[PDB]
Amino acid sequence: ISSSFSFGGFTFKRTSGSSVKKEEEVLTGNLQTLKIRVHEGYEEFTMVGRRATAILRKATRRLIQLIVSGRDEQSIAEAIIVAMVFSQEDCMIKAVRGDLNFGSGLNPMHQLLRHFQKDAKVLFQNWGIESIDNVMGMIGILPDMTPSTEMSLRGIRVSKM
Ligand SMILES: CN1CN([C@@H]2O[C@H](COP(=O)(O)OP(=O)(O)OP(=O)(O)O)[C@@H](O)[C@H]2O)c2nc(N)[nH]c(=O)c21
Repeated sequence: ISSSFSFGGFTFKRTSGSSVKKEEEVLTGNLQTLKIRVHEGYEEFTMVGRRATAILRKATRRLIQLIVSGRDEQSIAEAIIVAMVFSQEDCMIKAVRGDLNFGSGLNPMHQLLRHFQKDAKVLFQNWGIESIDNVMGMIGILPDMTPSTEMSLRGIRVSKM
């Protein structure tokens, strides 16, 4: 199991928890079957990139929290997309529209990744929103990337730092 690695342009370091991997079949929003290696366990990570940084808390196919800071709207969105994919949420697999086609060297995680970096509107619209507590140093972010002190994309918060 890996504890430091790169994915989606970010450097990940596990800061607590553990996991195991299990091959599973999942069904996209277009009813295409993918085989992915699902991580089971609660883990926390730092994600660091050129234009954004985050703390990610995740469990088995579940994003628990993402606290993200970044240079601008597009950079923050890029980090959110990678976190959503990395979480392996079925919500995210079901947000695929059309087929995921072959590319040499691209495993299904990177197929998903490629798909949503092209256009994340369906992912953002179908992920879920939640009411948020007013917690110091954080704010919500809505599907359309606007700030909110009242609501947010589920599990997602934006920090200054
Ligand atoms: C969802 N992931 C993915 N991941 C690790 O992220 C790494 C990068 O994912 P990737 O590029 O799909 O993997 P790669 O090295 O190409 O192969 P593979 O995904 O099959 O391991 C892999 O080592 C993978 O096991 C994880 N590592 C931990 N600890 N916890 C996790 O939840 C996850």
